[PDB]
Order: sequence, then structure tokens, then C-alpha cells
Amino acid sequence: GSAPKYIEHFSKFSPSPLSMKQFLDFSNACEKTSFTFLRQELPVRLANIMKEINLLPDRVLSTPSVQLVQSWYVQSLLDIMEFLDKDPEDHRTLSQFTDALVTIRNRHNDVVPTMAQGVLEYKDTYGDDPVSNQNIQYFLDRFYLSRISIRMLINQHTLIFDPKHIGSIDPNCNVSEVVKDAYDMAKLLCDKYYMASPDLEIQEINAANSKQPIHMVYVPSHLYHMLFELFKNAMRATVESHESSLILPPIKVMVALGEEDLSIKMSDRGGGVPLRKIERLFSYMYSTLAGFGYGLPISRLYAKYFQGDLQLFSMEGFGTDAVIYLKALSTDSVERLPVYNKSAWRHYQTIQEAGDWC
Amino acid sequence: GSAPKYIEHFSKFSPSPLSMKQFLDFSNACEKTSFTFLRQELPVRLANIMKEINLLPDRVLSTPSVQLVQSWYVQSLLDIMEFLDKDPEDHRTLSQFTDALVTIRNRHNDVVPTMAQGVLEYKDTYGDDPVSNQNIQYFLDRFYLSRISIRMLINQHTLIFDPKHIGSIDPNCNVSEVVKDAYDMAKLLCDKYYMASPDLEIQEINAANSKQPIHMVYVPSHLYHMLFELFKNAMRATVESHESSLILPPIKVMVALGEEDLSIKMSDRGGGVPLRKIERLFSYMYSTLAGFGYGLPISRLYAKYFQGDLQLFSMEGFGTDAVIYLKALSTDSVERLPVYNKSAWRHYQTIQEAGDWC
Ligand SMILES: Nc1ncnc2c1ncn2[C@@H]1O[C@H](COP(=O)(O)OP(=O)(O)OP(=O)(O)O)[C@@H](O)[C@H]1O
Ligand SMILES: Nc1ncnc2c1ncn2[C@@H]1O[C@H](COP(=O)(O)OP(=O)(O)OP(=O)(O)O)[C@@H](O)[C@H]1O
Ligand SMILES: C[C@@H]1CN(C(=O)[C@@](C)(O)C(F)(F)F)[C@@H](C)CN1C(=O)c1ccc(C#N)cc1
Ligand SMILES: C[C@@H]1CN(C(=O)[C@@](C)(O)C(F)(F)F)[C@@H](C)CN1C(=O)c1ccc(C#N)cc1
Ligand SMILES: [Mg+2]
Ligand SMILES: [Mg+2]
Repeated sequence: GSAPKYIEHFSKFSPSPLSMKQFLDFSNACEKTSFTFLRQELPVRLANIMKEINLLPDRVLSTPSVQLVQSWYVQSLLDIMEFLDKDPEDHRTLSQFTDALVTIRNRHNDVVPTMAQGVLEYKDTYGDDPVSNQNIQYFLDRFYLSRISIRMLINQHTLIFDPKHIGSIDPNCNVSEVVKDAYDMAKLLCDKYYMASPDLEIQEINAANSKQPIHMVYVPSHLYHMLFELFKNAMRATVESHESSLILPPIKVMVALGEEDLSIKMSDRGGGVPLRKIERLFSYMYSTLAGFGYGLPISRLYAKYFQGDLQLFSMEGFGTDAVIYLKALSTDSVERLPVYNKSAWRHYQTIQEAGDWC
Repeated sequence: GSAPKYIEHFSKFSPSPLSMKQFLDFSNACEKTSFTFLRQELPVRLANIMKEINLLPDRVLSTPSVQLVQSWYVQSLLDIMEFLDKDPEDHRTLSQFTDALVTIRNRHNDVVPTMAQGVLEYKDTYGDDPVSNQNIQYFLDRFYLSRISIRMLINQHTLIFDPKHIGSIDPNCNVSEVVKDAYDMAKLLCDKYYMASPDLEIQEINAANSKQPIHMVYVPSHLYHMLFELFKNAMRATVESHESSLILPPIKVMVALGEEDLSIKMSDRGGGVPLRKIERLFSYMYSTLAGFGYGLPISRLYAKYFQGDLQLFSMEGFGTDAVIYLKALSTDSVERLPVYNKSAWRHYQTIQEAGDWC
């Protein structure tokens, strides 16, 4: 009966953003070192997102939606405290942590669909107006970013403490190869459903080293996710906008490496989208191969997670360019985390009613 | 000694956004009709932007900058009132209005450089921090949009009341031709300064009518301005990023006509720009062939003026895409005007100090 106390406590600390080099410059760089770090950090991150949740209108709070998820977090917080007074050295005290993490990770595995159900409930219970959309957008973006950051920590621990890969991090990720894979997987799905699929063209632009293949330090599963989701969209649009013609244009991808950005552009000729609807494509509310996801909004969070971004620009009547912006240097790849402050509080005080433009 | 009274009065009305068809569906569709309309509308628009100005920190207000501009507006407001009690019918009462407009237009001809000087004063007098930049950005965007809308009305009147063109509006503007012209003009300047210039390639994509040339109802001088400024940028970047190589890639432009958007993409290989600096490119504060302008921020306002937009996306180490989004239908081309309300008031109450992200 002390969850509200714990939350209040760790909710005072701010989460510690880690850089990808800190992840790399790390089997047995001591997990005691990780154990003692995660015992404090996970509780701080869990509490911060839980603190935010609790200050949500009760009309959002009371839904089985938010309450169920909010209950998983309460149990995960309690789940990880058991170790606050423990002591490493005991090769058994830290093997119960690893199991404790795998159990917590799986306990939250179905959050996205669960939260999506609360969005739907809200849409039909109170309506879908710009303000409620902005508030939901603001909240889900932070909530999901927070979740991604917690899952990164956990996966880093479980994978490292079960050469080349350091957990989920590839210090020599060959971007083009990940592109190829996300593409092949997308093609397979596209072929089964439409029995026709667009081809792939890839071009690299290594600014400083003209011919060297483009490599980077990154979390490949994350990159794959983004590319795979973008490929599904481009394929759908290309195929559906050409079912009456035969010509089926290719999806072109360009990978450019600059002094600080590593950019990936995916170009299609799927008819494009009206500038006015482009804005709504990243909306959880308005957006509730295709159908499950929260493909774009969540792919974007993955890009932002390490100071990157994911932007879309279309040319109605022609095609769309989807661009993934990542940091080229591991020094600049630092976690982007949302924090609870007096600052984050007033973003929920939106009292909109008659704007500044006519 | 009654300017503060007038301002307070017309500041109660909201400006009336006009659509491009209303401009088109109009020598002598009666200027009496225009005279009586402009007598009320100009004062409403002048007063609204003047009302906004007056609520600016006194530390901005007191600068010779804002005070000089603020004095021109005071005189223009008074300049146009003289006609409030007049009576048309008198072919002389409305010819003094036309002269009164030409005189007011020229009285404000050097606002941009004047305001730019206040920005500079501010930069050195108080510093260039994110908040002051946001406030200045918010204010100058609205101030300049307002000015563009007033100048549109005035030019429509003076030109119509000195076939094919209805004032500054071309009901059959051949986009590609304007592109060609802005390009030729840019090339000439580029050749003189760098004695080398990139070529031009144009491609059209008329969705509904595959081969028909792309035409639209628009204000060509506005389109020219945007294209010309974008061409200068692309030329500079292309030339300067290839002074050590010989190959000099072309600037490619694509014009796409969709059901509601008319999009113009200008692609270059001028090395591109880091995603992080792209954001600052449209900033008046941080941004104070090249040097005078306020090229991007103001070209953008022209795009937004009729519900369009102007976006930039780069690929550091390769090139940049600048896109102009315009409404394809004259029905959707309605003035975008900034208005004074309790809503516009609280955008200046930015008390930022420690954000919501760590
Ligand atoms: N390249 C594209 N061309 C045209 N429309 C696109 C493109 N990418 C996305 N869209 C539009 O934006 C919406 C999709 O965003 P998103 O990827 O988030 O969801 P989805 O594809 O519908 O389902 P899923 O969750 O699987 O992704 C699409 O439903 C489609 O209408
Ligand atoms: N296509 C481009 N490629 C690379 N950098 C660009 C491009 N377009 C703009 N920029 C950058 O953004 C800045 C320019 O914005 P803007 O056009 O507003 O001003 P300017 O060219 O410097 O002077 P001017 O007022 O004449 O336009 C440039 O100074 C340049 O650094
Ligand atoms: C041990 C911590 C956390 N860590 C890890 O890789 C993991 C496997 O433990 C995990 F991903 F799960 F987090 C590195 C970023 C190094 N590291 C630090 O550099 C660190 C940062 C801040 C502090 C403090 N105070 C202590 C250590
Ligand atoms: C006469 C007004 C203004 N007008 C003009 O073209 C000009 C030349 O007068 C100018 F550009 F300077 F504005 C058209 C948009 C038609 N028009 C209207 O359609 C209108 C709109 C609202 C009202 C009102 N009340 C009256 C008329
Ligand atoms: Mg999708
Ligand atoms: Mg310029």
C-alpha cells in the first residue's frame, strides 16, 4: 500500500540520458555495475512516467485502458524495488534481477494495443477535437518515448548478461543492408496481399569518403522497424495508385552521410498526399499491410529517441518522400527523454477556444 | 491627437479574409464598391497590427525602429480616414483615394530593412536567446503577413483603377514559365558573381490531365519572388560546394498538380544542411546573392498568405529540396490573416525557464 509513496520519491529524480558511446564503452563489464545503476534508474523512469499519468484528467484515468497499464507499471516498480537493499557479490542476487527484468518487459508487451483502445474509447466517449487530439498526442508521444527508453535499458542488460554486438547495439551497422532487409520483408508481405510489388533502388552518398560503404553505431532493430514501416506505406501507395496502369515505379532509397547527419530518404510514386492530410498522418487519434501499427508516429519516436527525426513531404499527384534523420556520430547519439517538471505540467492546461487566426 | 482612439475602434473589428475568386469575380466593377470596402477594411487591418505592436515590451517599443514604423502606420491610418464621411459619385473623391493609397504604399516601402535594424539592436542590446527569438519570430511573422495582405488590397485597387490580368492576379498563370523567369534572373546574378552557374531542368506532373500544361489562378509576382529567392540559395550552395570539382549539377524543379495542391519542388546538390541548422534558416533573429532578404522567412509568408506553405528538407552531404505548396483551386486560395484576440495576447506571455525535456 505504498506505491504512491515510491512514485513520489523517485519522481523527484530526473532520468539520466545515456549516450550510445556510454553503451558501447561497456560479457561482464560487471553487471553489478549495471545492477546498481538500473536499481535506481528504472525506478526513476517508471515513476516519472507514472507521475505524469496520475495527473491526467480522471475521465482518461478511469478507463480500464489507462488503469490496466497503470497497474502494470505499479507492479513493475514494486517488482524492481525488492533489490534496493540487496547486495551484489551474490551471483544469485543479480540473476534474479535479470529474470525480474525479462518478466517486467513481457508484462508490458501489449501496451500499444491497450492504449490504442483507450484512444478509441475517448474518440467515441468525448469526441475528436483539435485540443483533445493535441493533449493525447502530447501524452502518448511522451509515454511511448519513455517506454522505448526503459525497454532499451532492459534489453541492454538482459542481452549482455544472457565480439561484434553490444546488446542491441551494432557498432558497425551497415545501413544499406538493413534497408535491403526491411525491404525484402515488406516485399514478401506486399506480394502475398497484392501479388505485385515495386522494386528497390539504393544509392549511397558518403560525403567525406566517396566510396566507402556507410556504417554507423546504432540499434539496428530500431532502424529496421522504421524502414520496414516506411516500406509498407510506400508499397501500398505505389501499388494502389497504379492498379489501372501497369508501369509500377520503384521505391528509391538514398543514404547520405554528412559530418553530423546520417540521412535516409525513401522516395515513392504512390500518388502522394495533400499537404493538409500529411499533418494528420502522425496523429494517434486521427490514425485510429496497414491497420495495427501507429506506424508513423511510433517510427518517429524511435528516430527522435537518439536525437534523430522522421519527416514526410509529399507532392500530391506524384509521390512521397519519407526521411529518417539520424546522428552520424556516437557522441551525438544521446537518449532523448521526457521529464516531469512544472514545465511539462502546463502543457495539459490547454484551454483553447477561439484562436489567434481568422 | 486621436490615433489611440481610432486604433481602439477599428481594433474591435476583425479583418475580412478574401478569396482569390472574390478577387477574380471582380475596369470599373465599380471602384465605388471598392472604395467603400477599403475605407473600412484598411483601417481594420492597420489598427489590428498597430494594436498588436502597442502591446510589445516597452524595451522593443522604445527603439527608433519600431517607433518609426509605428509612426508610418499612424499616419497611414489618419491618411485613409479623411474619406470616412466622403461620398463616392464624386469622380474626384475616389481619385484622391487612389492617390492616397499610392502614397501610403510608398510610405512603408522600406519596412523590412527598418525592422531588421530593430532585430539587430535587440540582438546586441538584450541577447539572442530561444525565448526572445520565439517572440520576435511570432511577432515578425504576423507583422509581415499583415503587411503583405494590406499591400495586396492596395495593389489590387491601384492597378485595376490605374483582359488577361485582374490587378496582380493572373487567372491563367503558367507556373513553369514563372519558374523559367525566376531561374533566368537568378542565373544572371549567379554568373556575374561566380562566373559559373548550374543549369535548369523542369518536369511537370499534371495528375488529372497528363499532358496539359499546368496553369493556376495566382499572384505571379508572389510566385516569382519565392522561386527567385529559392533559386539564389540553390545556386549559391551548388556553386560553392563544387568550386574544387568541375562537375556542377543542375537544379531540378518539379511542378505537380494534384486535386487540391499545386506543388513545386526545387532540388539541388549544394551539399545540403545539417537538420539542426535547418530550423534556424527561417529565423529572423538568427538570420540577421545573399545578405539582404529575410529570403526564406518572407518567401514562406507569401506561400502561407493564400493557405500554402514553403518547406525545406536537406540531406547533409548531398543536397536540399525546397518545396512550395500552393492551393490548386481558387476556391481554397483564401487570405490567411493574423488577428488580435485574447488568444494572440497569451503568445507573448512566454515565461520559459527550464523546459519539459532533459
Ligand atoms: N508513402 C505514402 N504515400 C501515400 N500515403 C501514405 C504514405 N505513407 C503513409 N501514408 C498514409 O498515411 C497513413 C499511414 O500512417 P501509418 O503508417 O502510421 O499507418 P497505416 O499504414 O495505415 O497502418 P500501420 O499501422 O500498419 O502503419 C496511411 O493509412 C496512408 O493513408
Ligand atoms: N539550398 C540551400 N542549400 C544550402 N544552404 C541553404 C540553402 N537555402 C538556404 N540555405 C542556407 O540558409 C540561409 C539562407 O536563408 P535566406 O535565403 O533566408 O538568406 P540568404 O540567402 O543568406 O540572404 P538572402 O536574404 O538574400 O536570402 C543561407 O545563408 C544558407 O546558409
Ligand atoms: C552502468 C550504466 C548503464 N549502462 C548500460 O549499458 C546498462 C547495460 O547497464 C543499461 F543499458 F541497462 F543501462 C551504460 C550506459 C553505462 N552506465 C553509465 O555510464 C552510468 C551513467 C550514470 C551513472 C550515475 N550516477 C552511472 C553509470
Ligand atoms: C469590394 C471587395 C474587395 N475586393 C477587391 O478586389 C478590391 C480591389 O477592392 C481590394 F482588393 F482592394 F480589396 C474584392 C475581393 C471584392 N470585395 C468583396 O467581395 C467584399 C467582401 C466583404 C464585404 C463586406 N462587408 C464587401 C465586399
Ligand atoms: Mg503503415
Ligand atoms: Mg537567400
